[PDB]
Amino acid sequence: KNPKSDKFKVKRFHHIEFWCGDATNVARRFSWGLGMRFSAKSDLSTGNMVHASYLLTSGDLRFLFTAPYSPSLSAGEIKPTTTASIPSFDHGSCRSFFSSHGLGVRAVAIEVEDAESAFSISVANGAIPSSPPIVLNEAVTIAEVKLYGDVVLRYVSYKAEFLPGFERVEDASSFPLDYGIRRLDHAVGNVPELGPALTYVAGFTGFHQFAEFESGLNSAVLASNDEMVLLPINEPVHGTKRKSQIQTYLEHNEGAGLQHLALMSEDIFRTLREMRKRSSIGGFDFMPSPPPTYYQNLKKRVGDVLSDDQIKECEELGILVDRDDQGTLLQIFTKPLGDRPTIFIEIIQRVGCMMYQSGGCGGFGKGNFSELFKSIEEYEK
Amino acid sequence: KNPKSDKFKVKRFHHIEFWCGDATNVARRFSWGLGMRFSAKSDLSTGNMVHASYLLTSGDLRFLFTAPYSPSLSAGEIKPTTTASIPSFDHGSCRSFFSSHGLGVRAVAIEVEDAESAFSISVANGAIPSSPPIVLNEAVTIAEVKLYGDVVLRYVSYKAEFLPGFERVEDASSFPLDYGIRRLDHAVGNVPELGPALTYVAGFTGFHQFAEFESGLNSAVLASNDEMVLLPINEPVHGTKRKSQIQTYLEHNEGAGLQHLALMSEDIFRTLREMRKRSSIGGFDFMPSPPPTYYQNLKKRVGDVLSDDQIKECEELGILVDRDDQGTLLQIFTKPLGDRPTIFIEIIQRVGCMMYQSGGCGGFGKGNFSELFKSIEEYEK
Ligand SMILES: CCCSc1nnc2c(C(=O)Nc3nnnn3C)ccc(C(F)(F)F)n12
Ligand SMILES: CCCSc1nnc2c(C(=O)Nc3nnnn3C)ccc(C(F)(F)F)n12
Ligand SMILES: [Co+2]
Ligand SMILES: [Co+2]
Repeated sequence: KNPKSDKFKVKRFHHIEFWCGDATNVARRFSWGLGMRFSAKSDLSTGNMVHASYLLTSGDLRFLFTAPYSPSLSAGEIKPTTTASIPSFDHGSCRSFFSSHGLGVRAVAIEVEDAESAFSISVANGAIPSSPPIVLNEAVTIAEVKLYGDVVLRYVSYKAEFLPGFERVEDASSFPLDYGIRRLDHAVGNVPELGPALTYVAGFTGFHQFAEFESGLNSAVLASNDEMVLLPINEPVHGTKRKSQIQTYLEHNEGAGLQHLALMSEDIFRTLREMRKRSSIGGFDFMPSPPPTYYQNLKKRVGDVLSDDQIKECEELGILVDRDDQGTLLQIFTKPLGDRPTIFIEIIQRVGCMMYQSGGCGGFGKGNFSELFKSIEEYEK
Repeated sequence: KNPKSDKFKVKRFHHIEFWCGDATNVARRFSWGLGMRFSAKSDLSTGNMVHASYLLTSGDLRFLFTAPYSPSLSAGEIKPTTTASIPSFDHGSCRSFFSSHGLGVRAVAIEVEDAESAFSISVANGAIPSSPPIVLNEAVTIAEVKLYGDVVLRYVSYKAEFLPGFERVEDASSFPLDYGIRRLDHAVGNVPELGPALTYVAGFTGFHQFAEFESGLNSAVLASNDEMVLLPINEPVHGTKRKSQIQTYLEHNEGAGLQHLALMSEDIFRTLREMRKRSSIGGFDFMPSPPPTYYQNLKKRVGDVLSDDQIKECEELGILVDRDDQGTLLQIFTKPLGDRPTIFIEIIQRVGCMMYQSGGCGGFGKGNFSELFKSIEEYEK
């Protein structure tokens, strides 16, 4: 069921912006850990006296890392005379965000046909405005509305190099890392109450519910017309034996926010080999692998899609596998990206649904919860 | 001239503590960039509900990275019932420090015979108290006094594993990196006025002035009895043609603070090869190399100490060389460690003065300022 009810034309995920206290160290760590190239900058060396922003790219994936300078550097400016390249930036908002939440995503940015129209229609349909539409160098238009917590949905549209005022970084510093990651597949929020969050976001976007197929989790996925923009949201289920990890998130994050980013790889094996080689030398750690029972139970479930060698290759890398009625999903989860048990990354590869590949092919791994319970108890034997 | 006037017994530099917004990403970046092993932790997994602290070690060098959790996690605690492993930590102080200064050094920590005595004698001699002496698990005593800006001099003494409450990190995560760095040689402050800063610090420590031999810099070095604890301080010289980099520091740092950390390497060539290999893949960048004239002028100055091959090896790595009347100094400087043009690192190796090697052998490279001016103009030809 796809009513295709988008209230304005949405294209693809454009970028994800992290608000940091020091953009340099987070960007360099992520670049090495994920194999993403330094591709653009806006900072003191480009005349930005307001914020330091560094863009990493891998395929179509764009990660932006931004931190405030001392307000004193820009004390003489006013909004008409700002040197910030992202006009929505606010020193106080940024410092308040990072002291409240620590390292996390401030903006989920989607590209649209007309950012001013998208903002207007959104606000007309219940969206809480965050930053009004602003036209940068007559070329790009940016506007922001509240999504959940202190996370914003950022609309970007081009009349026709990331943003104006960003410079291409010198080749020297730019080193061509690549572990196979290619695009953002979905971005997931954690909220206290799923109902009101869904009503709000579906209300101002027109995104529809993506149909799916005791873990402390209720969730639903909002999707654009071609289901390439996927925004799942989770709520906790209280009273369970093991404490809901959504509830732990809300407590350590000081409320709602972005929980995980799913990054599509063109070869999840190459990606997981390359990231795991770097786990203990500055990269990212992965959640503990499932017990070998899990992989001894995979033949009965996906033996038609993956060979005995590829299923073996799953076991060494700790990859999980799930399956829709339309496709198959390979997935694995990092440990939290920073100090707090809040944001983490998911690496995924989807197989099936070739018409190009349709969005959400194979689902989001909801069955891997139940299979992860049956794994453990069956192994305990 | 060494009066040996220490007002209490000082041993060696013990550790340097960075105050961060996310300790994880800074620690992982530094570990890869400098070849330092993850060696101890105090965080949620060890019962610390207050701050996340991660210790990197290379030889005797200890770098500690600390960031606050949400105050909500520890809202029920009081100082007698704290789960912080560093009792001086304060959420508000830490957030205020990082929003004011960005990433930087909060504590220069020296080991002493008796931290309570050192604190008492210091305060009796004009030191501004920061955190009174506290005995941790009847084993270690920590106390802090103001050094300059928001940097503290931290006294640590042991009756007899970093600090109580810190756990040894699992071997898995611990990967034995090592690029040859071995100990902290000196830690340098930038202040608006050198005179009052020196009078203050020499006043409460008894440290003496270490004798030395148009760059916008006046400086002096305070030293302990055996001159193994070296604390240089700089002030700007205004009115010069090129703006004093000390003044730029003060402006971007919002006042006085730690400018650079000099790390002694047992083989500066191995270190600089290994760090430079990683500059564009998550490590540290170095200041631009001097022009080849500089190395064409080295034979006439240090040809008695370094071979033609080692002087050639200087040129490829960009190493600078200076010389006292007692020894020779090899040195090089990183670009700033984070977003702001504030803190950076110096890598050094000293040759000469073997009695063990006496402190400050070869000086601090003050002549490399003048030789760096003569380099450029002579090259311009
Ligand atoms: C970090 C350890 C917690 S385990 C975890 N956390 N998330 C997930 C997802 C997921 O991606 N769900 C999802 N994506 N978009 N919408 N929704 C609901 C699938 C499977 C698992 C599994 F199998 F590991 F339990 N997850
Ligand atoms: C980052 C680029 C600025 S150039 C710079 N910045 N610092 C230094 C030092 C130093 O270490 N001085 C020092 N150490 N302890 N006390 N003092 C005074 C020596 C030589 C140079 C040189 F040659 F590059 F100009 N430096
Ligand atoms: Co997911
Ligand atoms: Co120095």
